[PDB]
Amino acid sequence: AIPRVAVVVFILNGNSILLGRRRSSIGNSTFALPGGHLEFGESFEECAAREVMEETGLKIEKMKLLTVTNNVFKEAPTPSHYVSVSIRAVLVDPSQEPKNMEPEKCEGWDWYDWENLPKPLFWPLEKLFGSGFNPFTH
Amino acid sequence: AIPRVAVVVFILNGNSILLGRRRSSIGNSTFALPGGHLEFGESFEECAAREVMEETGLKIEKMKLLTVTNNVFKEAPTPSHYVSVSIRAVLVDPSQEPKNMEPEKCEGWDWYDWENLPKPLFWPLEKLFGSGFNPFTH
Ligand SMILES: CC(C)CCOP(=O)(O)OP(=O)(O)O
Ligand SMILES: CC(C)CCOP(=O)(O)OP(=O)(O)O
Ligand SMILES: [Mg+2]
Ligand SMILES: [Mg+2]
Ligand SMILES: [Mg+2]
Ligand SMILES: [Mg+2]
Ligand SMILES: [Mg+2]
Ligand SMILES: [Mg+2]
Ligand SMILES: [Mg+2]
Repeated sequence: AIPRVAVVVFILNGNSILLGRRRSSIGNSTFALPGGHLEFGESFEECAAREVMEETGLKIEKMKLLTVTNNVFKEAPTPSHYVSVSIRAVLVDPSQEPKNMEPEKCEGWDWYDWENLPKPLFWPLEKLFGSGFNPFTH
Repeated sequence: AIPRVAVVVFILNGNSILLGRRRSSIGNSTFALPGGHLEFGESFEECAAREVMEETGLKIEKMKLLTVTNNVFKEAPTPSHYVSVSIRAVLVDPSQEPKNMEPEKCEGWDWYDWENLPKPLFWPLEKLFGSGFNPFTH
C-alpha cells in the first residue's frame, strides 16, 4: 500500500488520440489511454514504448514528457494510489493501426478527435482535461 | 524492487534555493533539495509541506507542481529507483531561517543563488538543470 508509478501515453495522430475502454476492477468501461506500470530500472520513454507495443501493437517514437498526476482511488476493491506520468508520442509508421493485443484488459482501441472525445473518460483523465490540459500544445 | 515516488521541493527565496549536502548511501555529500517519500493517499502538496517541515522546520506555501524526473540508482548498495516529483514553493515568512532537523540525513541547509550554485549537485538535480530547467520561470 504505497503509491505506484504508471506511465500513460498520448499518441498524437493528426487531431486525434488513442483511447479504449478499460476492462478492470478500476474505471471499468471508461475510456483511457494506453499505458501501464513502470518497471524497475526503466525510463519513462522505454515504458511508454513497451506498454504501447504490448497493448496496441503500435510502434511509437518522439516520446516527450507532458506532466504527472496523483490519482488516489478511494472506492476500489483494494486501496490504490497511482502516480501517472504522461508522455506524448507519435507513430513511427504513419499508416499503422492498433490491434487489441490484451482483450482481457481493454475492449478495443480507437482514434478520437480531441474535439469529439468519447464519454465516460476514466476519471483521472476527465480531471486532467477539466484542468485545461491539452497534449497538442503543452 | 519497484520504482518509488519522492517529492522534492524548490523553496524559492529571492534568487536562491535551499540546498543541503546529503548524508546517505546514495549521493552522499552532494547538494540536494529537501524532500522525501510520498505516503499513500497523500497529495504532492501535503507531502512537500510535511517533508520540508520534518527536515528544515520551514513553513512553505504556494506550492506549484513543476515536473517529474526518473532517477535510477543502480550503483546503490541496494539498487533504487525513485520517480521524483518537483514542487516549487516559498516561505510563509521570508525571514524564517532553516534548521537541520535530521542531522543523520543532512549536513545542513543553506540558501544558494541560482546563478552561483554549489558543487557537486546530486546528479538528478544536475541533470535537471542541464536540461535548461529553471524553477523560478517554469
Ligand atoms: C489503475 C491504473 C490506471 C494505473 C496502472 O495502469 P494499468 O491498468 O494500465 O497497468 P498495466 O498495464 O501495467 O497492467
Ligand atoms: C534519492 C531521491 C531521488 C528520493 C529520496 O529522497 P530522500 O532521501 O530525501 O527520502 P527521505 O526523506 O524519506 O529520507
Ligand atoms: Mg498536429
Ligand atoms: Mg503492465
Ligand atoms: Mg500494459
Ligand atoms: Mg494498461
Ligand atoms: Mg530528506
Ligand atoms: Mg520520508
Ligand atoms: Mg524525510
